[PDB]
Amino acid sequence: ADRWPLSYAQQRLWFLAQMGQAASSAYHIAGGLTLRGHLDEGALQAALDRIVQRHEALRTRFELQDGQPVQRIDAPRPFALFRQALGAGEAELAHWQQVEAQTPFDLGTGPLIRGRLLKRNEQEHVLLLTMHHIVSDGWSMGVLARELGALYRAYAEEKIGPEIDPLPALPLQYADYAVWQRRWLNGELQQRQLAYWQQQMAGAPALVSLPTDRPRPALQDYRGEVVDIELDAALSAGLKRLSQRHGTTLYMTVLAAWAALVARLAGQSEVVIGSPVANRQRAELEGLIGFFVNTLALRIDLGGDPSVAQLLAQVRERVLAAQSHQDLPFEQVVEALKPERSLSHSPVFQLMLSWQSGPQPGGLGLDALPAGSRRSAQFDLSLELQDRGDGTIAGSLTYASALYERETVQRHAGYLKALLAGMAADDTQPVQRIGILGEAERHRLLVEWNDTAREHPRTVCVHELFEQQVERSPEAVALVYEGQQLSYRELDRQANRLARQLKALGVGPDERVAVCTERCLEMVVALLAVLKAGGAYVPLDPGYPAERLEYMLADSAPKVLLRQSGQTLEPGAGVAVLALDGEASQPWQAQPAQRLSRDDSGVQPHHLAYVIYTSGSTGRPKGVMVEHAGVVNRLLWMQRAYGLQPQEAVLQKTPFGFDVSVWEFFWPLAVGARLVMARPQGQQDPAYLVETIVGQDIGTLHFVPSMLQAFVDSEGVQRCRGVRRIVCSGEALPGALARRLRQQLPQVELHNLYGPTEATVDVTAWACDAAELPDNIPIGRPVDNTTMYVLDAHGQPVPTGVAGEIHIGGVQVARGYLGRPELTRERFVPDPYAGRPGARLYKTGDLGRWLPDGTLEYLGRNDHQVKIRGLRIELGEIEAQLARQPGVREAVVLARQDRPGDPRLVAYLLAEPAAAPDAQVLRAALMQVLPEYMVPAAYVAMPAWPLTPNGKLDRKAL
Ligand SMILES: [Cl-]
Ligand SMILES: [Cl-]
Ligand SMILES: [Cl-]
Ligand SMILES: [Cl-]
Ligand SMILES: [Cl-]
Ligand SMILES: [Cl-]
Repeated sequence: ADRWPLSYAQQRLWFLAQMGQAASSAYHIAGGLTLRGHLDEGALQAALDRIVQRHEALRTRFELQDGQPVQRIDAPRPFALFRQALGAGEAELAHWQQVEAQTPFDLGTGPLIRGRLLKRNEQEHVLLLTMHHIVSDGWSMGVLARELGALYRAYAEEKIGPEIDPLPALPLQYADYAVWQRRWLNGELQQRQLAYWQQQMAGAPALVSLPTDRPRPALQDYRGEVVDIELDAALSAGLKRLSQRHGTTLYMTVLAAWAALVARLAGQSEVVIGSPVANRQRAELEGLIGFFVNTLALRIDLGGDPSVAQLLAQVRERVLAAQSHQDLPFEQVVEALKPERSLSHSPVFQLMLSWQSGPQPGGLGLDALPAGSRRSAQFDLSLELQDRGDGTIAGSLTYASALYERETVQRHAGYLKALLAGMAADDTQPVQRIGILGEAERHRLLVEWNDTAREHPRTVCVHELFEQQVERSPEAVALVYEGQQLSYRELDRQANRLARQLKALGVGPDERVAVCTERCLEMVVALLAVLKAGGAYVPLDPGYPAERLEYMLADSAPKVLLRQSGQTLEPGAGVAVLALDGEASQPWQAQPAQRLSRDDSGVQPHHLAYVIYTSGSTGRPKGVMVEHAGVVNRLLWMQRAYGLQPQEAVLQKTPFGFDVSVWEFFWPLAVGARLVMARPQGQQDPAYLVETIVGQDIGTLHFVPSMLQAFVDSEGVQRCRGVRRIVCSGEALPGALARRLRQQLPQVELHNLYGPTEATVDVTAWACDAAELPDNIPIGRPVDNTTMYVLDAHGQPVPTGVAGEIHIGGVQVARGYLGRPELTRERFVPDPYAGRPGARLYKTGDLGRWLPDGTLEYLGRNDHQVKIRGLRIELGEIEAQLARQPGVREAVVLARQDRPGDPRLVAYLLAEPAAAPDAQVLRAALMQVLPEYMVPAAYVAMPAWPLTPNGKLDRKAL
C-alpha cells in the first residue's frame, strides 16, 4: 500500500474537483491520430498495454488519507480501448472528439486515460486518446504519440513479442518528481524565486487596455472563437535569420513583436504576455507522462522607444530570466503579487503566447489530427504558433467573443504580420515606427474620411461676405440691440465711416486694432470697420481685470484702440485712442459713408482677420493670429451645412473674446439674417434668456455644455418653441444632457462642434440625429477643406480605435502665435499628408480616436490623463453612472493626486430638491456597476457648479 504525495499542480486540480469546478474541457488533454493503412489490432493493443505498464501515472488513483489527498498507484492492466464504427464526414468525426473532451473522469477509481478506435474503412481508422490533466499535459500527448508509434512499429512490423518492452526504461516516475517538489517548496529555493517574481512584476500593469469592440463584462465570458494565421516562406525565413543573428528563438522574436504591437494599440508602455513552459529542465523528465507544465508572466517594456535589436535583446534576457525561475508555481506568483484577482479578467496577464515543435518527421501512416473548432477563451487573446516542416510558421489566434469581433482580430493578425516583416527587414529602426496598417485601412483613415474638398471662393475676405450681402438685402434688418435697429445698408455706412478714420491712421494689412467694449451696436460696427480698413480686430472684454487688458493691449502692439465711452482702459504711447460711441466719436461719424476701394485697403485673404488671445491656463495668454481665408471657409461651411434663412435671427450671447462669437457675428451677416445683440452679461436677469428668445424669435443659439444644462433647467425652457438649431462647443457634451434637450424642445436640431482657437473656430461637427444617443457624444467628421489625423509619438496614423494625438490640417490652421515663433514652430508642424507646398499641421494636444463609423471621439487632453493600475480611466463613465443614481442631478469626478502615486477619486454632486444623497448608498450601488478602482473615495454635495467667464465648468474651483 504505497501512497505518494501530490504535486502542487495536482493538489490544485483535486481541490477544484472537490468543489465541482474542474468540470471544464480545459482540464482534459485530448488528442487524435488518423491511421491510413491496414491495422494490426493485436499490436496496437500491445502498444497501449505497454504504455500504461511503463508510466505509473496512467495507473494512478486519488483518495484521502488523514484528511489530505494521496497518490495511489495500481498494478498494470489492459487498456480500455472502445471499438466502434465511423461514417465519413467532417461533422461525424467532430462529434466523437467533442464527447472525448466533454466526458468527465473518475478521480477516485479511474481510469484516467481512455481512447476510441473509430473504424472508417478496412484500411483507415481514427484513434482518439484522452487523459485527465492531473496526470498529463500538452508535452505528454507528444510523448504518448511518439511512444505509441514506436511500440506499434516494433510489435507489428518487427514482430517483437508483447512480453518484453522494446523502449528504454524510465529513469524515474512522476511520484518521484512530486516528492522532490514537496521538499523543494519548503526550502530556500522557493523563497528565492518568489522573491524574484515580486521584484520583477512590481509595478506592472495589472490589466491590459486593448481597445475592444464591446466593454468587458463583470463576469468573464469564457466563450471564444478562432482566427487562423500563417506566415509565408519569405517571412518565416526572414524571421529565422533575424532570430539567428540576435541569439533569440522564434518564440522570443514573436514575443517581442506582439508585445510591441499591443503597446501601440493599448496605449501602454509595458505589456505582460503569459506563456506556458514545460517544467522539464532535468533531462530525465523529458520522457515522462505527467502534470509538469507551468505558466510564466513575461513583462516587456517599450517606454524607451527601442530599436528592433534593442527590443530583441530585452526579450532575450527577460525570457531566460523567467525560464531560470520556472520551478515556482504560477498560482503562488499571483498570490505573492499585489493586484487583486478579478472576476472580469485573468490575473497578471490577459494575453498568452505559446509555441510548440512541428510534426514528427513507414507501413502504417500515423498522421496527426487537428484540434476541434471550439476553443475555450481562457484569456482575451491567445496566440499559439508552431514551426511546420514545409518551411512556414502557422498557428491560431483565439479571441474572446465577448470582447472582439472577428473583423477586429483579422486586423490584429495583419498588424502582427506586417510588424514582423519590418523587424526582419531592418533591425536598426525603432520598432514602434514600423508600418502596420494595411493599404485599405491606411487609405480609409487618411483619404476617405478626409474627403472634405469644396470649391469655395478663395479670393474673398470676411468683410466682403458682408459687403456682398448688403447689395442683395439692403433694407433688411441686420442688428438689434435693445429695441434699436440697423439695416444692412445703415450698418455698412457706419462701418465705412469708421473704416476711413482707421485708414486715416496707420491701420492696414496685418495691423492690429484693439476693440474694448461691451455688447452694443458699436461692437459690430467696430469689427466690420477694422476688417474693411484692412486690419485684424483684437477683442478686449472689459469684464476681465485691467491687468489682463493692459497685457493683451501691449502684446498685440496695435495702431488704434477703439474704446467705448465709460471705459478707463488707456494704452501706451505711439498708438492712438479713438472713441467708439459718445460725443468723442464725432470725428469718425462725420466721415463720408462711401465704401473704401479694394485697392486702397490692399487687404488679402492671406492677411490677418483677428487676433484672439487664449485664457492663459498654462502660462501667459498667447495671441492666436487667424487669417481671412480661414474664417471665410469656416463661415461658408456653416451656411452650407445648416442653411440660415434671411428671416431668422441669431443671438450674440457668447463673449466676443471667445472665438465662438466669430460665427455668431459674421454667419448671419454673410447670409441675410438678423443679429440680436444680447444685453451685457452683468445686466441680465435669470429669466432674461428665456424671454429674449421668444421676444425676438431667435432661430440659432449657441451653448457650452455646462451653460446648456442651466438653460434646460431654467424656468420656462419649453416656451422656446421657435428655436431651430442649438450648437455646442468648448466642453464635452454628455449624452444625458442631449437626451434631456430632446424631450424639452423636440423641434430643435442639436449639433456638436469641436475646434481649438488655433484652428480658426471649429473643424469637426456631429449632428445629434440618431434615435439612440451614446453617453460619449462624438465630435464628428471634419468640415470643408480641413483634414484630421490621429497620430502616435512618431507622427504616424494609429489604427482605428487606437488613441493618439489629434492633428488638424487644412485652410483653417492659424498663422501661429503672435510674437512667439518658437512655440509656433513646435505646434504648427509641416503637413506631409497634404501634398501641397508649405501646408502646415496643428498639434492640438487633445487625445482622440477614430470610430469604426468614420467619426472622431474626444478623449481629453494629454496632461489631464488619469491612470489607475497603469490603466487609463475615462472619468466621464463614472460621472454618468453617478447621475443615474436616485437623489443625484449632476456629477463631476476629479483625480486628486495626493502623495501616493495612485490618485484619490473625489466625486462632486448636485443634489435633487428631494433630499441630499448618502455616501454609503452611492458607494454600494456603484460598487456593483463599476470596478473597485473606479468607485470614488469621497462624495461631496454642492448647490451649483462654479463657472469660467466663457461659461465652462471651472474644475480648478472644485
Ligand atoms: Cl523593478
Ligand atoms: Cl511564474
Ligand atoms: Cl481593412
Ligand atoms: Cl475652445
Ligand atoms: Cl458635468
Ligand atoms: Cl483630497
